[PDB]
Amino acid sequence: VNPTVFFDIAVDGEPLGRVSFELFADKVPKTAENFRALSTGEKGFGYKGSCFHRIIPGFMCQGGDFTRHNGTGGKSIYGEKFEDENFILKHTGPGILSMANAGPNTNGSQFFICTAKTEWLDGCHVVFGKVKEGMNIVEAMERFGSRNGKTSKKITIADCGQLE
Repeated sequence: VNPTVFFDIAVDGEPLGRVSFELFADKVPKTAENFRALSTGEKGFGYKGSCFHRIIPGFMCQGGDFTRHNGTGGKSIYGEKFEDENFILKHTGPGILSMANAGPNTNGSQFFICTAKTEWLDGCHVVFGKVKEGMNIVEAMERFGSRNGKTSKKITIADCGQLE
């Protein structure tokens, strides 16, 4: 089966609740493996204790910068950066999990959770999963964001792992 991973989300260290994701290993196995390993922390680094640095209500929650905590950072399990695997999967609606980047072939650890259909990103950002449970937790998170993306409180991944 495709893997399932979870984040436990906290607001300034208070439990908010659990989000679980399906990873589309069947269509983007390299990109799915990256996010799975960073979620388990089996390699000794990954998402745990990292923040959603950029949240824009009605757009997306951006996270996964566990090096520099501000959108300049993050690293893949394959080195700093890796290639765009394909653009088969599209930004079809709320719950879509897609890679943030800084142009072609600059995939790291940074990702976003769509709270809308973001079709203008189709072909620019590799889609690799979707929210399975806790879309209400993502909707709560999205209320701590602003038009520029600054969060009014610290939104953290207190825990994460694989359920598969």
